[PDB]
Amino acid sequence: FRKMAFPSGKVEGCMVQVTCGTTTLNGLWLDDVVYCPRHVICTSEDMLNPNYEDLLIRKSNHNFLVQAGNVQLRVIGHSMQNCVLKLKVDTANPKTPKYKFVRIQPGQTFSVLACYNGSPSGVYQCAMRPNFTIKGSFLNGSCGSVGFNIDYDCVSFCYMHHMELPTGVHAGTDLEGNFYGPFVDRQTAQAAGTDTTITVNVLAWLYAAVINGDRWFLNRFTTTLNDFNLVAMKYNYEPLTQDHVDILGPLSAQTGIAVLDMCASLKELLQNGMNGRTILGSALLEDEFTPFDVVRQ
Amino acid sequence: FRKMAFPSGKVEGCMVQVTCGTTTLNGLWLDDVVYCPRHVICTSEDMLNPNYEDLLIRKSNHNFLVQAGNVQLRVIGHSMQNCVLKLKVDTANPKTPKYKFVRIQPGQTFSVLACYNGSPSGVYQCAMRPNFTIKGSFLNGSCGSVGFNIDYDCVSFCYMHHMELPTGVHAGTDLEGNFYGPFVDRQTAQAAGTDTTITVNVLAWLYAAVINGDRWFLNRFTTTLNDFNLVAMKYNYEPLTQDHVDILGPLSAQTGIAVLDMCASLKELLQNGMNGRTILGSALLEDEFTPFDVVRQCS
Ligand SMILES: *[C@H](O)[C@H](C[C@@H]1CCNC1=O)NC(=O)[C@H](CC(C)C)NC(=O)OC[C@H]1C[C@H]2CC[C@@H]1C2
Ligand SMILES: *[C@H](O)[C@H](C[C@@H]1CCNC1=O)NC(=O)[C@H](CC(C)C)NC(=O)OC[C@H]1C[C@H]2CC[C@@H]1C2
Repeated sequence: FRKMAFPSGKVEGCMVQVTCGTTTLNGLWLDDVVYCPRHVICTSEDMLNPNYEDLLIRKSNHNFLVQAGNVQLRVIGHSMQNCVLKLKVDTANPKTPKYKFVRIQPGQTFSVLACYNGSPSGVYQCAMRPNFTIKGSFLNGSCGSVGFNIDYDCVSFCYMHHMELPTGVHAGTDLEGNFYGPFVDRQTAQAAGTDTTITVNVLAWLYAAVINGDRWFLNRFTTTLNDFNLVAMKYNYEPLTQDHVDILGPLSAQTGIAVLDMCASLKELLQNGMNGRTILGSALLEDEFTPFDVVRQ
Repeated sequence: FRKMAFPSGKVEGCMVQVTCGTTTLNGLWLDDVVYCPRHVICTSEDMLNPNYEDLLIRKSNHNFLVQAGNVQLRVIGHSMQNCVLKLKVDTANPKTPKYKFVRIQPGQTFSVLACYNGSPSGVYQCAMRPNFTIKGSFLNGSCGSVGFNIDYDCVSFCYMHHMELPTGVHAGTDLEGNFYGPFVDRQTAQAAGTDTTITVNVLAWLYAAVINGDRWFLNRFTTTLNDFNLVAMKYNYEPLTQDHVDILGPLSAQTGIAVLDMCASLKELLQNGMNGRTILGSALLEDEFTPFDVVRQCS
C-alpha cells in the first residue's frame, strides 16, 4: 500500500511559462486567464519588502512573457488577487478541463504537479499539515506549480506553490491567492507554528496495514474517545472528532475493528513505540493518507 | 525524499479498453496498434492452463471490442507476441507520443498508471524487486495497466500488468510480452524467489545523504567489488553489477566519493549496524530510490 497521485494529464495541458524581467516561473492557463504567483514581478531588491501594488502599477502587459511551449501568448490585461497575478491572454486554452477552485482543510491530501519552466516534471501526493505547511519536493523554479484533486471529470485546484521555509517544508496559496498559514510572499526566513500529527489519517493507515494482513500492533484493549484524545494531545496528535470517527466507519466495518479499538492500539504505539518493528515497511506512523485515500486503494 | 511519479498525461492519452465476451482489461494504443495481455481471450475455464494458440485460432477480428472511452475502434488484424496481444486498428492514435519499448533491470523504478476499464485511476512509482516482482496497487481489472519512464518527451514503456502472486505482489511483462522473472500467465499458484535488498539503490541513498551534509558513515577505507559482493550476499543484499557501478558514476562525481569507498561504508553499516544513529532521518536504509531518482530530487 503506497502513495498514489491523481492522473495529471488534465493539469499538464494547462501549464505555461511566465517570465518578467529575469524571473521565470510557472503559470496555470484556464480559458483565457493565466494564474501565477505575483512575486514574479519582483527583482532582487524588491524581494525583501515588496510593495506589490506599487510594483504592479509600474508594469504593463508587454512586460509579461507567457509561453505555451514554443508559442507566445499575448497578454491583453493583468490584475492581482491577493498573492496571485492574473494575466488575461487573447487565446483560450482548448485543453481547459472542467474545474473549480477550492480551499482545502488541514489534514486533507492533494496531488502536486511539480513543473519547471512551464514543463511538467513529476507528480506526487501531499498533505496540508496542521500548521499549514506541505512536505514537498519543490526546487528553484517550481513556483506556480499547482495542487489538485479530481472528482469525476472535474479538477479541484487547491494549491499554488510560492516558497520554502528554512526547515525544508513548503508554503503557498489557494487559487484565490490567500496563503495557507501565517506566511508571506517576501524573501525572509519564516517559521511555522508547531506541527501536529494528523490522527484520523494515522488511524486510516493502521486500518490499511490490517487490510494488508498486518496486525502485530492490535490489542484487545479499548478506550473512550476523550481518554484517547487526552493521550493524543499529550503527544502532539490532533484530537479525534466524532465526524472523524464517523468517516472511519467503512474501514471499521471492512476489518471488524471498532474505531475506538484502533484508537487503543494507537495509544499503545504512542506510549511504547514500535520497538524495532515496522508497519507497512515504515519505522514511523504515517499521517498523509486520508480515509478516502485508503478506501479507494 | 518522496516517491515521485512521472506526469502521466502522455500515457493517459494512450489508454483503451479491450473486451472479449465479458472479460475487459486495459490496452495501450500507439499509432495503429493496441497492445494488451493475451489472457483477455480466456474464459474462467481456460485460465488454469490456457492453450493460447488454440484460443487465438478460434478468434476473429470481429470478436474484439476495443474502446477509447465509449467510442469503438475497429480491429483489422490480430496477432500474439509472447504474452501480449497486438490488435491492428483502423485509426492511428492522434495522441501517440514519441515512445520506446524498453526492458528494465531489477532495481530500476518506473511509474505505473493504474487503470480500470480503460480509465486512469492513479499514478505511482514502483521499483522492480530483484526477484522480478513489484509491490503495486492493482485491483481486479487493472491488467494491461503499464509502467513507464519519461526522458525528454519520449515515453519508455517498460511494464504491462498481468497477475498477482499468492504473497500479494505483482508480476507482468515488457511490451514485447516477455515476463519479468520465472512467471507464466496461468491462474496457478507461483512463488517468487526470496527477495533481496537493492544494493545499488541503497548506495544512491547514501550518496543522497552525503549531498545533504549527512556523512558520519563515511570511513577511510575501500574494498574490492568482489569482496563487497560476497559480504553483501550474507546480508541478503543483491550483488552489484558493472552496470550498477556505472550508473553510480554521476553521484560519485558529484560527491568525490569513489563507488568502492561507498561500498566500504555500506559494508561497515551492514556488519556493525547503525549503533543508534540515523541517516537522512531514518534508522532504516532505503532501497527504492535509484541513482536517477536521487539526482532528480536533489539537483
Ligand atoms: C519559486 O520558484 C521559489 C520556490 C522555492 C525556491 C527553493 N525551493 C522552493 O520551493 N520561491 C521563492 O524563491 C521565494 C520568493 C519569495 C519572494 C516569496 N523565496 C523562497 O522560497 O526563499 C527560500 C529562502 C528562505 C529560507 C529558506 C530557503 C531560503 C532561505
Ligand atoms: C487482470 O486484471 C488480473 C489482475 C490481478 C487480480 C487481482 N490482482 C491482480 O494483479 N489478473 C488475473 O486475474 C490473472 C489471470 C491469469 C490468466 C494470469 N490471475 C491472477 O493473477 O491470479 C493470481 C492467482 C494466484 C493466487 C492468487 C490469486 C490466484 C491464486
